[PDB]
Amino acid sequence: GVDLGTENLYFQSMKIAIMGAMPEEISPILEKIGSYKSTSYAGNKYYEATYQGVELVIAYSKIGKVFSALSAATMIEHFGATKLLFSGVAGAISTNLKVGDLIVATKLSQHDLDITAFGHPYGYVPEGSVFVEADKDMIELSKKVALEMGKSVQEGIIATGDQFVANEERKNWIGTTFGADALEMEGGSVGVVCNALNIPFFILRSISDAADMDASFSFDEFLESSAKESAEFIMKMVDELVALP
Amino acid sequence: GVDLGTENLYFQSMKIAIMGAMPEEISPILEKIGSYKSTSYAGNKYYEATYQGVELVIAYSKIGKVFSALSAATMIEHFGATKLLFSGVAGAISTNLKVGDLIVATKLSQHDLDITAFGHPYGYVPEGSVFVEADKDMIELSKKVALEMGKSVQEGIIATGDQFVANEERKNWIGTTFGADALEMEGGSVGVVCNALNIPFFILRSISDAADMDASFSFDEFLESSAKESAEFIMKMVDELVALP
Ligand SMILES: Nc1ncnc2[nH]cnc12
Ligand SMILES: Nc1ncnc2[nH]cnc12
Repeated sequence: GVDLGTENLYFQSMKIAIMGAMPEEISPILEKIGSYKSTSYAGNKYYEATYQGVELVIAYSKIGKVFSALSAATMIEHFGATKLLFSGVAGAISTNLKVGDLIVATKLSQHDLDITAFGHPYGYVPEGSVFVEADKDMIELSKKVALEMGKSVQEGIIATGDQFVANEERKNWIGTTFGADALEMEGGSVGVVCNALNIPFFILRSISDAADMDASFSFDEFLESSAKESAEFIMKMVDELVALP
Repeated sequence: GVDLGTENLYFQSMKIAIMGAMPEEISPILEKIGSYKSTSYAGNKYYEATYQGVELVIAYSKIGKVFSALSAATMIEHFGATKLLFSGVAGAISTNLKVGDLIVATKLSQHDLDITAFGHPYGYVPEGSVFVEADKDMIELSKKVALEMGKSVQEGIIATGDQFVANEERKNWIGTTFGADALEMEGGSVGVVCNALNIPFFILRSISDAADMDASFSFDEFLESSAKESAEFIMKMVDELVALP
């Protein structure tokens, strides 16, 4: 076998899944890529593109843990993704996050997963883990990108559950129990699936609201702008991942 | 093309996924089949068998909606399942169900899925549905099997969530809100995935407890016996599905 050392500039095996939960979260991705095909599968549409020597598979999952698990599994198992990036919006728990701020997940839990009647901690089931770890290399890359962009990007724990949280008491329980800086409805599900399949993943969220009584209105106001903020950063990540030595 | 009308007795395309959540729920399945191979994939083991002209793929998912979604998707997408049967234990809501009684799902909801801050009903997200319908043909088959066995088998709505419910107030809310006869932690997730992939499915549960303050103890006492009850019925279903004209 002969490899000349430049093959990756022409075509490599890497296939990057880029996912959101809602159409507003991925359309800015599809606008940057511009040209792509689409496949109807698993009740959804999966868009594919040839991008600078790698291939992209892009989709929105629909909301929640089950749909996001299905899309993540589909992108890996059926569309052959080898890395996964998630872009979307989230509710802020930490007071240092405000509308529009980006947060990269260090690790994620499922805040509504509860078999505590058997004395296990919140978020745990046998053979599982309270937290699932996002990929360290991509987190480092995100630091490089943030500086290049001149942007302030926090790193923290994101908690995932199948509820839109619009209630400070719930919000505070989640923050306290898990040390979570932000909450959302897909990240931890996606992480568990990627982890199961040995696929490194990266979860990015732009804050849309503060998970309180005003959460739904803020979410409506800032969905499009926050979604665009996340998506712009994610495309910079893709360009970086294509550039690896 | 020539088909003589008996090919299905020798080898057909049908591949039956048989799934539980826990090892205790599938081991009685693997004992009946006796001989099988195993594949390590998606952080789990998937067992495969050649059974009377069809092939079986069998696995336990681990507990909850994310893991069960991942296993269902894996069985279909990677192992090529074309029908799916789920066997396990559940908590009774209806007072007519007692420990050991079997319940076949007519349809299933996710009782903890909540974006009601946007005025949608409980259990609903856009592009989804409050209930996902189990396969009518298999439900009819289950009636045929129940009579042949001389067994009383109820049909009803099963509600799924990522909580072991050991609390009458929660139990009653779930019963009232969804009209649910029983609750558990995987069925509705599995259904959504099968539905997305156009795979007919069948969910069977044997009651292990009544989802009250005594739920965990009852569950421990009756896990093995209830799991065996479900598994015996499921193998009868398989023999029926192999027998289709
Ligand atoms: N408040 C909230 N709860 C759950 N998911 C969200 N995504 C954005 N805001 C959210
Ligand atoms: N009480 C309960 N809650 C959730 N899942 C169950 N499976 C069996 N019993 C259960």
